[PDB]
Amino acid sequence: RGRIELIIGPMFAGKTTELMRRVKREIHARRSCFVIKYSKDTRYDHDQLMLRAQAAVSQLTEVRDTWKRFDVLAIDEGQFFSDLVDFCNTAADAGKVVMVSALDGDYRRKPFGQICELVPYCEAVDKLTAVCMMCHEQPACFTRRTVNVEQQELIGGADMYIATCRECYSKQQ
Amino acid sequence: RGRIELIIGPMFAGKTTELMRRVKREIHARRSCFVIKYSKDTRYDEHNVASAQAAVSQLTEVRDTWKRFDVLAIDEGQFFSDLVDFCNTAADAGKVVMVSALDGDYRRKPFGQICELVPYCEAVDKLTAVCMMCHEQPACFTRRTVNVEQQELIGGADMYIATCRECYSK
Amino acid sequence: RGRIELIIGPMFAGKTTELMRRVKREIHARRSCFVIKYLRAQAAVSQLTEVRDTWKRFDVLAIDEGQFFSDLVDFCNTAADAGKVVMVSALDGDYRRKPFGQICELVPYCEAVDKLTAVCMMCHEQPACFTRRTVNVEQQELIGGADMYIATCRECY
Amino acid sequence: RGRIELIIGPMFAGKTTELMRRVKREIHARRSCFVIKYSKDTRYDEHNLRAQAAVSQLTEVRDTWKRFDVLAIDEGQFFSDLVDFCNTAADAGKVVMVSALDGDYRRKPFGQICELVPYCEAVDKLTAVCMMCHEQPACFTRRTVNVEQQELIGGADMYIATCRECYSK
Ligand SMILES: Cc1cn([C@H]2C[C@H](O)[C@@H](COP(=O)(O)OP(=O)(O)OP(=O)(O)O)O2)c(=O)[nH]c1=O
Ligand SMILES: Cc1cn([C@H]2C[C@H](O)[C@@H](COP(=O)(O)OP(=O)(O)OP(=O)(O)O)O2)c(=O)[nH]c1=O
Ligand SMILES: Cc1cn([C@H]2C[C@H](O)[C@@H](COP(=O)(O)OP(=O)(O)OP(=O)(O)O)O2)c(=O)[nH]c1=O
Ligand SMILES: [Mg+2]
Ligand SMILES: [Mg+2]
Ligand SMILES: [Zn+2]
Ligand SMILES: [Zn+2]
Ligand SMILES: [Zn+2]
Ligand SMILES: [Zn+2]
Repeated sequence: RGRIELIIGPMFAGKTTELMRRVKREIHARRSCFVIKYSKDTRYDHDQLMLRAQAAVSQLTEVRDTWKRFDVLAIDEGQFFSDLVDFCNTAADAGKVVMVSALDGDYRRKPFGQICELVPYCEAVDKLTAVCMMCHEQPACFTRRTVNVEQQELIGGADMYIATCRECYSKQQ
Repeated sequence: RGRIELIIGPMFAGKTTELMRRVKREIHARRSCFVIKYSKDTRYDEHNVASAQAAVSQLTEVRDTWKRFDVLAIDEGQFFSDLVDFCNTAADAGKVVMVSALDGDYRRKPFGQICELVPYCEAVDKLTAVCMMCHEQPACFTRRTVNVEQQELIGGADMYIATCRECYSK
Repeated sequence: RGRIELIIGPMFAGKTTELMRRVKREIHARRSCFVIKYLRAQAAVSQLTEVRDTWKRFDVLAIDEGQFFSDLVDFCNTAADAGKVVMVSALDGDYRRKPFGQICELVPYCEAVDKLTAVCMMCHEQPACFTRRTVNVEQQELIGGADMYIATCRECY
Repeated sequence: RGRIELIIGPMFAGKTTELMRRVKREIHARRSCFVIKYSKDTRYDEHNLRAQAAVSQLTEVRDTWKRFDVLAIDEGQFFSDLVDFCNTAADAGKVVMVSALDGDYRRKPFGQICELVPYCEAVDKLTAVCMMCHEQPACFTRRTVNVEQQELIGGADMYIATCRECYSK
């Protein structure tokens, strides 16, 4: 039946990649998927003859009942949706395969959005690791911010963030 | 090479088992381990070879003992209010910290500081039990069979059951 | 819902431990298990034919040290096809890294394969995926433990 | 820090996808990768450090791999010199990663893959979804055309991923 799967880890780990792997897997079995991304203007990646949908939204309420038609819900950048838990649950309880790719922690390692709160509801949690972009010789589980902004929500990539190991995360300069 | 590893899931999944598997693994490599378990009890530092097991209510009660050890294994981590800071301070010192815990309580709310610890972990494995209601599906939640509201209620099979999703609401 | 699950890795990785974890898991759900070594039953046997039809009564078959059983594949398959949860803990490779028994040959039939890692008992600071033999015996089958084998990483091997 | 990592499972499981996820990981850390694919009727190379070859036997890469941090070999099952090659490289300190079918359409060991397992520091088996019953994971590959040959290159028009029950139906 229905469930919630969570894909977490730092930036540069391939979480989104893994989310889509699972999506393509379901499509080959002719199961209908609805991919939900967050309103964050940044370049992405049609190739099947199945039922496949793709929304970009600020709050999951904005999808209304659209999801009911679908077998599989894939939510990327889940950390930015404030109604994540209730939404995934309501859907999973309806018998939907809900999959969520997210940062578990922000640049200061504080719980990012409702992600840590979602964990108790998940039938599976996979944490991916990046490679450390400072020492290049250890896996990376944290994300360090290279610009001087305090705000938690700051959309961006390699020019503003680096994936790091433990030692490296505290290295000052 | 220091780090935090987290082992979670519902009751009856073998988390503690897995914690100890990893402990024995380290011992075979002559690496020293300090196993920290939870309620109202002892300390030991014998079998102290050149060639430990504590039970406590708060991790402060271990003082600096851990500094001598290669590997820290903390079972039932959910009950320790100073978990995050403790595992971090240790991991940063270069210690292999491993934690077995319930990620969620009987109402599926975050249990203790476990969910808060996740961002600090280099690894997170969630184990699954078998559903003890329908016996034909894996189990990821813990249901409470007695009528107590309190979150902290220590106990086993007579007070809790591991369940799948459908069963959890039945 | 029948299947084969394989638990492999070198010595000192806790394979047997992991096999039993899964067993206890099933018992708590009141599912009947039959543990085969080389509600709960436990046999010790040289060839799996020696169990006859006993397994038919059971929900879950756990086979430890599977590498030593020459009839492993056909047995696990026949059972899994009957709807049994068959679980196998084994060394995938011997001390010279050659395929041990019918284990590598079983992989294509498995719904799951987990390889566990030990800690390297030479350098103490890297995971271990191979088993080195410390005594000078050539024979592949040599039963024993820490006095005759060590788990190692690549460099150390 | 050298090693061999194996990614196996049936068709339609995303093995190749997973191989490339790991590759992009390494690249972000400015680590040089050399992706080696299979091809029978044609051989090919391209460099500028990320490289991509297509070849019939891994000997055809000569010493090119020595310059690289990370070797990714897709469809490893078709290379008869796989074990010795991955080992030689891993022993040199290379991160060797291999995506492959562990078994063929009749579930017999495909190429040298099962023989490579004892040499691997990691083995992940991916699962597809069953394309017959659509409601169970899939760990085997069934062939839908009538060819006996083991080597038959192709996709969804010639193969389906299945669960256990379905594989015999
Ligand atoms: C589910 C739950 C457990 N508890 C208590 C009761 C148990 O003694 C303890 C859970 O510890 P566990 O170690 O999870 O118990 P277990 O042996 O069943 O699990 P495993 O085999 O995986 O180790 O916490 C609560 O206080 N509140 C709760 O909601
Ligand atoms: C390495 C090796 C072992 N053996 C035998 C000796 C052992 O008794 C047996 C391996 O048993 P294991 O149970 O693998 O050894 P272990 O108990 O140390 O590891 P774990 O707890 O992780 O299961 O196989 C061989 O015959 N040839 C070999 O090359
Ligand atoms: C099953 C099977 C495949 N093949 C060939 C056909 C395919 O081209 C190739 C399978 O490799 P894959 O890369 O595994 O096919 P895929 O891309 O569908 O799967 P994934 O997404 O997991 O990478 O091997 C055979 O020659 N014989 C066989 O029995
Ligand atoms: Mg326990
Ligand atoms: Mg492919
Ligand atoms: Zn680093
Ligand atoms: Zn159930
Ligand atoms: Zn070593
Ligand atoms: Zn099927």
